[PDB]
Amino acid sequence: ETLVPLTKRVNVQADTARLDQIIDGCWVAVGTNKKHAIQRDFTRLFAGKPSYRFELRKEDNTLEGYGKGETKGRAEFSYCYATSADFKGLPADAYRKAQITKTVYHHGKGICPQGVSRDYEFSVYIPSALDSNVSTIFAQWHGMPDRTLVQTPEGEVKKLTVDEFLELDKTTIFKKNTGHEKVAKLDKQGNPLKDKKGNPVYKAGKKNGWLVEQGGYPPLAFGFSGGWFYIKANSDRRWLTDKTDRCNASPEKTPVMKPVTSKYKSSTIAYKMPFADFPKDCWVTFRVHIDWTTYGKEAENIVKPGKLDVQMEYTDKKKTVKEHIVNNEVIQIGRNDDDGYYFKFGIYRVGNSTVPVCYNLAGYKEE
Amino acid sequence: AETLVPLTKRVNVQADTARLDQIIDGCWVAVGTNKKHAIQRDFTRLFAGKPSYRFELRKEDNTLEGYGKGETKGRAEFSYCYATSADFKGLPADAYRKAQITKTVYHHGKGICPQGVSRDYEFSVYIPSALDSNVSTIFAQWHGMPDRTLVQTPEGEVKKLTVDEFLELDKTTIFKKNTGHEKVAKLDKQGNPLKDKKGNPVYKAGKKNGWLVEQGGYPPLAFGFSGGWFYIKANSDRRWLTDKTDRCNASPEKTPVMKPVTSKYKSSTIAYKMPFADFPKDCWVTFRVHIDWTTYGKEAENIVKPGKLDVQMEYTDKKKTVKEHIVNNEVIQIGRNDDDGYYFKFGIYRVGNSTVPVCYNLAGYKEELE
Ligand SMILES: [Ca+2]
Ligand SMILES: [Ca+2]
Repeated sequence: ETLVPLTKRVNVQADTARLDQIIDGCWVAVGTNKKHAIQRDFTRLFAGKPSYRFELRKEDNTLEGYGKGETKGRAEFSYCYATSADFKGLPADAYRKAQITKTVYHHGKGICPQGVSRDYEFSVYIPSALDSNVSTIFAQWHGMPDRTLVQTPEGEVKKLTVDEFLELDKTTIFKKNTGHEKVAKLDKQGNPLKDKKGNPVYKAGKKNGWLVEQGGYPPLAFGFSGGWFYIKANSDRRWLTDKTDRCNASPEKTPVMKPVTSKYKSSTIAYKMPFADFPKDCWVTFRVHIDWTTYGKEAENIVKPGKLDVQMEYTDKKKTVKEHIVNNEVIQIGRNDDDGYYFKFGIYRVGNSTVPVCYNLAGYKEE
Repeated sequence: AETLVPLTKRVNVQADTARLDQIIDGCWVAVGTNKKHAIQRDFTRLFAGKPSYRFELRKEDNTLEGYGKGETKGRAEFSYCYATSADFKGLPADAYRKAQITKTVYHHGKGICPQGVSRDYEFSVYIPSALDSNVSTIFAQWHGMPDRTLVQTPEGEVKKLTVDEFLELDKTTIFKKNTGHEKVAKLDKQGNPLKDKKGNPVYKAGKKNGWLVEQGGYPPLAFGFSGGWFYIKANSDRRWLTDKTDRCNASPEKTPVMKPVTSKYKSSTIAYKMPFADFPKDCWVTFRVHIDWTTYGKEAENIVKPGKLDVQMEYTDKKKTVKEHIVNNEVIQIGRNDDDGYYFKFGIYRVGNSTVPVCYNLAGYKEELE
């Protein structure tokens, strides 16, 4: 068993991870559960231990993108998840409410709070086989939207109690951030569907004007796009993220350290290099220090800017290379939410791409 | 040769920066009635080689309204939490103004212990033999920090608004404490509009309009005297919007120690008590307090983790130093379900609709941010 499929998947926002779903005592897996998607790899060791091999084939996009008719793919590890143990000592009804609000992971480990600096390390192994036109994020620092923060059809942004949000959810169903009239699904004969428990299968009817906070660009992403390796930092100071504000820097086009800005957002390419110059068939180790932008919540102001530092190290052609590729740069990075940020690595295939992706990741540490 | 030096400068900590000339010993501002006798630097009652602070509320010195109908209360206190001009240096131009309207100025200042963060405190009190046994006063308290854009509509919806949305509301609603009223302009006795120093209308509360905003509530921790008892009292409120009508408050007199009086959302615990007559008089009593705050789930309104209270008491009587572990590391509910945390005050807060005179000294404050 040179490669061992790891097919267990956790909906980290809406479910606790079972102990049997946890990988190496510190990870859970998200995205498509194909056997090939994620495998423990004993043929590509790092620091004397198995690495994780991630693979998305052409047909492996399972998710919908923002664009019309666009798709995306995901096979990732999350360092943030909650377990049964995390709910001990909370009210009995806490887990159920957490499922509905999608706040389960709020109760788990691996969250860097708002405003708290943290250092991170991880290593990546890019096969020579990897296509230069891949469109994939291989490591990202993800935010945690405020789950009872809503916008009414009339345009008022407000945060509700959990109980009030549960009331709203009786007649509104949210698809991502977008509210729709809640209805029950019919079969192809026009007869109501019942689920495994005998309940109606709820479905999104017409859009009803409601919004809830959901999604948004990741504060920090390492990836490849358009024949470029890139590191991109995003900031969003708006209390309720506006998903229609598509402030996103292009690795291809946007010059290094020249932020693309809207009223509320900023998107900075902190570093880039041609794909051809990225070392292949060797472990590349990144050491990342992050000082998050701080925000004023309902005031929507940036209190203090952030900072990013990145060192890159690898051994290639009988030479060890160490490059200070992000040299302690003042940068806007984070999201205006209550909760902070969590680390993921693997494959997140974006930009409406089905170009195959396969590489390995290992050696993660945060402190 | 100084004896007593009046400190009459007062700061509206929630709605104003403290001027440099209002700051006492580089670390305090004063709140409450500004009578000369209310607060004085006292060179006749030294503590650790330094002047203490003498606080005094006479019978006529209640200047505040209590919750109860026709009830009054009094205040002369120091706050360790306040904002200064320096705190707003380099901020957006309109930041201070919005902070004044929302009553969030002190959010930008020093002396805040964040939600969930443990902290140690120390202070000393000197109770004269003259102090009447039926005083009703809090001499040290740990105060919370309400969410200032958290409102309730006339229809009963609890919601937190953006600052901009709250500013819009504030155009036509004026809040008196937590209670919203139609905003109107005040007239003189002839029925002619008053103009302020800059020629603007003087705003006034008209009829109640159904709106509420978060304000007030019991202090998370209070040291005081009531009904002939010295007491330490811990309060917890897990409701997202504090309900002021929920009068969950323990009395030292009859409530047994460490047995909370509870509502659905609140708890009030007498952590310790002793008869007034047994409290040492005419000497400095030093308290060392360690606090672990209860943590709360914000809009979920649950208690995440309980808190803890430890209190040591030390003084010298006629013959020996006495040290008593009066609150021995007690698991306890203590805090408030708000975004912001807690700040220290000491002095006189005369509660329970009392006008019994109060005079004592306080000194020797330290918080070790640990
Ligand atoms: Ca947000
Ligand atoms: Ca509150």
